[PDB]
Amino acid sequence: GLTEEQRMMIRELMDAQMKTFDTTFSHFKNFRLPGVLAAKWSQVRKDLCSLKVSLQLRGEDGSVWNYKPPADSGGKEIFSLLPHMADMSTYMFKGIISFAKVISYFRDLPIEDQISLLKGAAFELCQLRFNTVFNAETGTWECGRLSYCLELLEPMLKFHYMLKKLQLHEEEYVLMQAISLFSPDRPGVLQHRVVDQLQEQFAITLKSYIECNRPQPAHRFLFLKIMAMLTELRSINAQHTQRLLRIQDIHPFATPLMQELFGITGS
Ligand SMILES: CC(C)(c1ccc(O)c(Cl)c1)c1ccc(O)c(Cl)c1
Ligand SMILES: CC(C)(c1ccc(O)c(Cl)c1)c1ccc(O)c(Cl)c1
Repeated sequence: GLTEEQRMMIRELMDAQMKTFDTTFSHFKNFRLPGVLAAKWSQVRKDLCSLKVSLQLRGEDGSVWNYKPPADSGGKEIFSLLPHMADMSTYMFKGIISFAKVISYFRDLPIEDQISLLKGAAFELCQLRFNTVFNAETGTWECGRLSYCLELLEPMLKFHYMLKKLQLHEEEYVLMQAISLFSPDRPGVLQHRVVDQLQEQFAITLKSYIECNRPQPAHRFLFLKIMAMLTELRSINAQHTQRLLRIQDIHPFATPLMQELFGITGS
């Protein structure tokens, strides 16, 4: 029941996802790992209290490495996972950038808007991709041979847990990535009218997809719930951006690609 234009729209989105999302994380290599063996700091202490996650490393030979993070005791041990998380966020950013650069609607935009759209949404599309590998039963993000296990009040798990409950299709996840990518009200966007029109289509296609393929009573209002997530994911964008900048101020860790996406000039 989709138009032919809507059908081709989903197929290009699925095609970009197919090409730029390494669901097995096979090419995530050479990453750093935790070492072996004033009112600011008190806020960064509270900030880093969500990164406390254990880390599992299953080798091809069958060996397994597990890391259990320390407990906060007023020192620098609270930064032990920052170098590794930065490498993973960077690998995730490269794939998100590759995702956008394949989409025709994205390439046709001016280069200054392409940069602005990526800067404003890169983190959101990363969270949407992580949710597809999130295991809500074990509280673990199964990233191929890597596993991030947790040691709902903290908004970005409430997001991940709720989004998994809706139990979406691959087509619905990638349509969400497009709506969040093509947000016309990011800082610095100039073709606001052109990007808003594109964003609308993506949203109307997602609405039509749900109504043609999901008649069950459990999926009543499903389109409106997704749009609520995206608004909620945008809020979690920005409150995590703040959190990032605060940790970076006292304890630098952001990679060059991260600095570029978060406006850090390096000076
Ligand atoms: C450094 C890291 C991974 C981080 C830092 C503290 C936290 O509590 C969590 Cl959950 C995650 C991060 C934070 C915000 C971002 O936008 C990006 Cl890309 C990366
Ligand atoms: C999905 C994951 C592993 C994550 C989140 C943001 C990132 O930038 C990276 Cl690299 C990885 C995560 C970790 C701790 C948390 O508290 C939550 Cl909500 C989510």
